[PDB]
Formats: sequence, structure tokens, C-alpha cells
Amino acid sequence: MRSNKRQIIEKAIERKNEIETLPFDQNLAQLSKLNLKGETKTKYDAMKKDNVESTNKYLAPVEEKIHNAEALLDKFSFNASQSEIDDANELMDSYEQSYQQQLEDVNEIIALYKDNDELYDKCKVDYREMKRDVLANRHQFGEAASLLETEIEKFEPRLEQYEVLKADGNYVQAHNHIAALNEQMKQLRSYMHG
Repeated sequence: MRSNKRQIIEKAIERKNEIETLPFDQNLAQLSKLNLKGETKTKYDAMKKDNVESTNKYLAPVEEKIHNAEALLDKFSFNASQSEIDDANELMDSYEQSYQQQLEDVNEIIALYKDNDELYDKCKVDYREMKRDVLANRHQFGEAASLLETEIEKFEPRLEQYEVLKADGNYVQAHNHIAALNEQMKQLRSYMHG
């Protein structure tokens, strides 16, 4: 009966040895292909630390749970042995989950770099169009025109500011900055019907 309980244990050993090969680092190396500084580097550093905390909390203890399972089985402590394997699998479930959480955490960052640039491209174009609408239809706005020419000029430094924040790897401030800019350009454009 032990010989066929040993299969449960062997399946656990196969599972440990394969989850030791989850590409945590290949995942995180994707962040290096962006600007590895600022908030980006902070998140990269924090995730390396988590992997040490995860490795020691969830992976190191497994080996012993499996050794206890073998010893207990051998003495015919069948349920006790099964418990140690259940525990081992629970621990590996967490390690696996901590990987999944990092595919997701990094995907989020990739998505923000992409979406940050989408907004920036939109703001460049809108700026250009608004600046031209004023310079070519000055008369058509009446007296509210000089306030507009200077207010639209105030978007130009705010574009350059985005380039700086992005270049420093501050993807979060970059996003909040460019979203706010888009919002305000938007409301200024509604107003510009009249």
C-alpha cells in the first residue's frame, strides 16, 4: 500500500522541480526594456525582494514537508503523510499564485507605458489643432481670444514635462500628468465651440 502512496509523493517532487523553473526573471527583465529608473525601478526592486520573501516563505519549506511525508508513510502514518503532502501542495499553490501576480503586475506596467504614449500622441495633435484654430480664426472667437492664445501656449511646457517624467521612468506620474492634460485640453475644446 505504501508503494502506491509513494506515487502521490513523487507527483509532488515533480511539481516542486518544475515550479523551480518558473521564469520570474525573464518576466521582470521586460521592465528593463523600458526606462529602468524612478518608479519603474522602484517596482522592479520591490518585486525582486518579494521573490526572496516568497521563495523562503513558500518554496524552501516544501522540501521538508515532503521528507516528513516519506518518513511518516514508512511508519504507516497514512493520513499524517497525506497531510504533509496537502500542505506541500498548498505552499506550491501560493508560489504559483505569486508568479501569476507578477505576470499581471508587469503587464500592467507595459500597458501604462503604451497607454501613456497613446495619450501623449493625442495631446500633441490636439495642441497643434487648437493653436492653429486660434491663429487662423482669431476674429471668430471675439474678445476671449488672447486668453485662449496664452492658455493653449500653457499646454506646450506640459507636453515637454511628460517627456521628462517618462524618460525618468516615472510611469505613474507620467500617466496622471498626461491624463490631466488631456482632460483640460478636452474641456477647452468644448468651450471653443463659440
